[PDB]
Amino acid sequence: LSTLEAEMAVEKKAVEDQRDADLEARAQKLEADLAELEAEGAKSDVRRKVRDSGEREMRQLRDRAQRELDRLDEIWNTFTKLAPKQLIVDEVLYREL
Repeated sequence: LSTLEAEMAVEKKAVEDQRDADLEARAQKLEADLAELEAEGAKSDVRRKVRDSGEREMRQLRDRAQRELDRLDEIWNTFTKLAPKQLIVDEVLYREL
């Protein structure tokens, strides 16, 4: 259980490090783009719709990262509490187990 939890935590961290690194890159991109939006006189609405579209693409990035964190926690929980007669219906979870 020790080495397994250790390897699981490191993996779950590698996923978090990625999410953070990726989300800062997309934000810096939006800053560089909103800079060009004010460089050339742009309608206040046009400037904000680019932010809305940018804010929404960020939520997608964090959500997709959250889904993998939950799937990983589902694997570890299922395995530690694992007991005979338990029923597994995922089959993609089962394959990973």
